[PDB]
Amino acid sequence: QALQKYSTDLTARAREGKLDPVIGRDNEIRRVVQVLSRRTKNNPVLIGEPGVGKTAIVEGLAQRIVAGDVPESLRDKTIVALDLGSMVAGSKYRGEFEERLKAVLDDIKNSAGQIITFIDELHTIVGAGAAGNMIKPMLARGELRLVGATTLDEYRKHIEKDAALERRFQQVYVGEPSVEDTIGILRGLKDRYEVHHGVRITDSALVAAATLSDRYITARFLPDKAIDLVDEAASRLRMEIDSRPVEIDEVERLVRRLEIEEMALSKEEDEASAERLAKLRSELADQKEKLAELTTRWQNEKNAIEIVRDLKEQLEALRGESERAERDGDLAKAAELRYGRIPEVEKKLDAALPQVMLKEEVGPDDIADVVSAWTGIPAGRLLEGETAKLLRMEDELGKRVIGQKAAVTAVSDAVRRSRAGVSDPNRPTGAFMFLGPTGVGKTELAKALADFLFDDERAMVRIDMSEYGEKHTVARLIGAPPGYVGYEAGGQLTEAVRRRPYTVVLFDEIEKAHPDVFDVLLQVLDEGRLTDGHGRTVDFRNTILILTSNLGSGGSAEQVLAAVRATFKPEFINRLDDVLIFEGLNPEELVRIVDIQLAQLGKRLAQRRLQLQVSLPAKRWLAQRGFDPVYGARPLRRLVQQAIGDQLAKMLLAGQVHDGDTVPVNVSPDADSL
Amino acid sequence: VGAGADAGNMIKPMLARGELRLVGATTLDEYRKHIEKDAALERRFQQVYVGEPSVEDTIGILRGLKDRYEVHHGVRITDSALVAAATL
Ligand SMILES: Nc1ncnc2c1ncn2[C@@H]1O[C@H](COP(=O)(O)OP(=O)(O)OP(O)(O)=S)[C@@H](O)[C@H]1O
Ligand SMILES: Nc1ncnc2c1ncn2[C@@H]1O[C@H](COP(=O)(O)OP(=O)(O)OP(O)(O)=S)[C@@H](O)[C@H]1O
Repeated sequence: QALQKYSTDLTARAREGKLDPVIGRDNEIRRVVQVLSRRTKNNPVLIGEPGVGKTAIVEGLAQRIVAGDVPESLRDKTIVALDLGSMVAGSKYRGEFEERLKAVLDDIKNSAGQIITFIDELHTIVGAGAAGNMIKPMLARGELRLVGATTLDEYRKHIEKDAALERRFQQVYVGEPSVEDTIGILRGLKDRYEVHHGVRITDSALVAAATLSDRYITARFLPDKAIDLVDEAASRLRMEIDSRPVEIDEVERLVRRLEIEEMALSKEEDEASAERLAKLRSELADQKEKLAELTTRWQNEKNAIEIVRDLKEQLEALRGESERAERDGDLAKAAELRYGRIPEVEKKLDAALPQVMLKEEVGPDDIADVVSAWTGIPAGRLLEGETAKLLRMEDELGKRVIGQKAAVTAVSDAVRRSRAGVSDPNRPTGAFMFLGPTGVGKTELAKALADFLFDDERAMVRIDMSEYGEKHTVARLIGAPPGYVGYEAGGQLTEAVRRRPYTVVLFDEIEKAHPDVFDVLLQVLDEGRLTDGHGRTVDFRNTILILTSNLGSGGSAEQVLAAVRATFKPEFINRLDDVLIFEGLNPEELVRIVDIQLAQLGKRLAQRRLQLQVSLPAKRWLAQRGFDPVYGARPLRRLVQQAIGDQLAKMLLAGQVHDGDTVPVNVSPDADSL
Repeated sequence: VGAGADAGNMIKPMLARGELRLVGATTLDEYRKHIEKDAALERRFQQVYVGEPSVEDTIGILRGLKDRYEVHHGVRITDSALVAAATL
């Protein structure tokens, strides 16, 4: 009675069909049976990584027994799964727990060879005492079966430490299934999710949800890292087929919130607030417009679907009538229906029939959208709005960087070549090095690129190679070996990519580092991974590595290349993408930097409503004064500051330039007045 | 992970079957220190990365929360101040 009291049957649940299909894994069940029905050491223990499927095999064996496909001496066994969590509970006296264990063991002893005990998470029996050692006597006679399943490391962490027991067990290895076996298991399990949710599931989806989740989720194992995607896409589609679909359910909520905020911002007795109120209304209206446009779209197709349906119904009614005409022998209506009314409505149906958005089944891209919500990595289809930004990318980078089209092109052509699903999948999404004279942009372009993709300049992982001067500093970006002072901290680079692996990495002044920090970027590049202290393996197959330097600084093109081939390894300059070289600024190009800097300054002193008004000779002199062709565009910034900001501050903190003003600037013989 | 002395371990069966719904919240760098050690457990969990907002939306959050403090402290708060309390 103790068995039915504490433990729980498994074959009884199998009889009610409460288990899931167990597609595949015949070799492992064969091995488990041929080990279980042995004479001695009749105790199998399943060993495998978490997620490979280790309880599923035992459920499959239970199904096989209840079906009757097992060898001779395995008929009507009634496998039982223990529960020590329920066994040791409220047994708060000296002689209760071991007594209950003795009772269970004796009730198992009674049944000669029927009961096949099963313990999931076998490692829980190493303690449980204050005991748990009343298993060696029974296993010393082969009186139990006791199939168990644990993970790989907990085995050597809780059992191998007790090498007496490990002698009495027989190991079975369970490796992860490959992509085809995973597709098979998914095609087997599709039905249960189809019935639990309320939607259909195609097969191209079951193929994509297996080929993707092996490439992107590099932390789990197939039989579940593939199931999760489908089981999330199904629920998303059910929620969509409920009240209004996604991409409307967000615009509506943004519009309502904007209306609420404006309804109380309007009643403000201020002047600073009177200008921020003039943009709130603008955006609210410009989004009301989009909500209206989107609403009509989904509202129609809706009607079209209903039309089609009606036409189907009508058709069928006529078909039923042609049957009847033949039942009644009515020729007048017989063919009138059979080649008149029926094909008439059929054609009408067919004409409306082509009538996307929320079709009614999880396509091959809902899985991709789920994977994109996961891991932040976007793998979609260039949904007709981003394919315009990815064409204006160059002209848009031209808003912050000027000139250097030779580099802006080779930077842009490294993103579309990955969006179009073309570039190699085992290499970073692009890793190339800038080098040239100082003050040209080789750091500003990396910032402009890292903002084109995230809209916040601080979201790029950044490490300065000017500190890593010796070997022993390499451990700063990889963590520390096992068992040292700083070990619960991990690395500094690695940890910024193991979370949100879509960032953009920037190595500043690569040549200032010790030529052993170079020796880890060898396997960073051209393979896209490295191993930190804890043995983990992060994956750079989606990052965009960028490197800057200042080598040579004087050569046309061959002296800088000589410096590179002398200070870099051939097997390290052989892995990179195009090695771009910048040109330098010209007396013409400086005006388009001058006006950018002046707009920057106007935006800076704009929180106090203090816009400027610059003159044409002012800009021309300001560009023709600071130009020297050795320090790039920094002297221009210094000159702007020293020539405008100091006079402006002198005038400002002496009154007379109070808030809400606009001062004009004009040229005097050498300096410029205000 | 604690409570033991075989604890937070009797919940592994019920988790993998979806019986009890679980909703949690742990800071980003104690996860990898107390959970990812036990990958047998963190398999059962679905991660939801929560990135920090920007100033333009912090403005909105403050505009919504203003009235909750207006009542607590018997004062009034300017929107030109709710903007500065985020830009600054
Ligand atoms: N061969 C298979 N046939 C059908 N479903 C499978 C198969 N292998 C795995 N699965 C499914 O994939 C999941 C596997 O989860 P489990 O095997 O219970 O995890 P586990 O293998 O027990 O790992 P631990 O150590 O218990 S965390 C379940 O949802 C199973 O239904
Ligand atoms: N091509 C450019 N376009 C716009 N601003 C630029 C450009 N080159 C330099 N600047 C300005 O100069 C600063 C950026 O200097 P950078 O050239 O990026 O420094 P750097 O590229 O790291 O060069 P070094 O050799 O490392 S000092 C910012 O204040 C920019 O406004």
